[PDB]
Amino acid sequence: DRKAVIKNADMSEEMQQDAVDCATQALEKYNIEKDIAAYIKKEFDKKYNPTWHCIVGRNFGSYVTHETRHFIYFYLGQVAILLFKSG
Amino acid sequence: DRKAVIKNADMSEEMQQDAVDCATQALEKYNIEKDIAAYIKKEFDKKYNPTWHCIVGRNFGSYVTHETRHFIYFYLGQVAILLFKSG
Repeated sequence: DRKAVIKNADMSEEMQQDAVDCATQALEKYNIEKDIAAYIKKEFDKKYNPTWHCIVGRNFGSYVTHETRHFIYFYLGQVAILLFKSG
Repeated sequence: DRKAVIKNADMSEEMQQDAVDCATQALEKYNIEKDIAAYIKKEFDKKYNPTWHCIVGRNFGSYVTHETRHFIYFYLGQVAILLFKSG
């Protein structure tokens, strides 16, 4: 099982833990990046209200405008996950 | 120079061309993914109003909620670019 490394976050500690949990569940269920991303996005829309956006990959870079306290960029093993609400 | 392949788009033809042009300029200037993404995002905020978000990589997958007519996912060579406004 996979090592969580949080790279950048503007998010409550409890929500960061839910993000890691959600992504862990997603990787258990799915192997294709877009399917992993959709699972996480949908779960966060449910738990923490719409509207979330999720990117899953390895090496991608990003520049997004996020809502205060609704942003995380982290790795689970070698898989990078960006999850945020837009500002 | 790089071959443009548009994978998915919900965007005017003129705006798609500007996206390809912007990304071409970005790749001429910068080598690091997050810097490429920031250039494109900033140019689209200027030309087509805030608020855009941009991901640059190779193999990433995504699931985002986009504003009608403000979404493109395309490749320039092997570089994948996602550019959208949130719905």
